[PDB]
Amino acid sequence: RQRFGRLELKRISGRGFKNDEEILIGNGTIQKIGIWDGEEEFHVRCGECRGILKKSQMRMEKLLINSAKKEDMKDLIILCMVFSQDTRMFQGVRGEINFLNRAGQLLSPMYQLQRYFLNRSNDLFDQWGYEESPKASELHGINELMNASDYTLKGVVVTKNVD
Ligand SMILES: Nc1nc2c(ncn2[C@@H]2O[C@H](COP(=O)(O)OP(=O)(O)OP(=O)(O)O)[C@@H](O)[C@H]2O)c(=O)[nH]1
Repeated sequence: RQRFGRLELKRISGRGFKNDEEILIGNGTIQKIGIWDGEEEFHVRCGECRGILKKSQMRMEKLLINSAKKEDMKDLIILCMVFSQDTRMFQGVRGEINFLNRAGQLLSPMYQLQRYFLNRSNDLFDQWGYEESPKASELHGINELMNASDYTLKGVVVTKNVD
C-alpha cells in the first residue's frame, strides 16, 4: 500500500513500469518525471471519501467515488488526477511550480503538481472538461462543486448512498 500526500492507495490490478521522461508542462517548463506506463487499478482514499481509480499511461480512464464530505471528495479527485499523471493535468499548469519545503528545497515535480492543483483546482477542472453524466442507474455525474449534476468531470462518477 502507498501514500501520495493525503491520497492513500491500494493496488487492485495491473502493473506500472516507471520510465524517466522529460515532460513539457502547461507553463512552458520542462520537468523530469518518472512516468508510469501500463494499465493499473487502485482502491483510493482521501479522508472520508473512498473510490476506485483506473488509469493508463498519462491517463485517468475512470474514477468511481462515494458521496462524502465535499472537501474530501474534491481532494480525492484532484489527487487522483495528479497521481494518474494525466496529460490534461500537466497542461493545466499556468503558474510556477516552485514551492519550497520546510527545508529550503524545491519539492519534486509530482509533489509540486499535487500542491499546485490542491491550491488551484479550477486550473485543473477548466482544463479537464465536462461530458454528459452517465445515466446508468447507480451512478451520477459530479460537477466542480461536488454536486450531482447532468454534466460531470470527464471520467468521474459517484455512487449513491443506498440501503
Ligand atoms: N502509477 C503508479 N504510480 C506509483 C506507483 N508506485 C509509486 N507511484 C508514484 O510514483 C512516485 C514515485 O514514488 P516512489 O518510486 O515509490 O518513491 P519516491 O521517488 O521517493 O517518491 P515518494 O515515495 O512519493 O516520496 C510517487 O508519486 C508515487 O505516488 C505505482 O505502482 N503506479
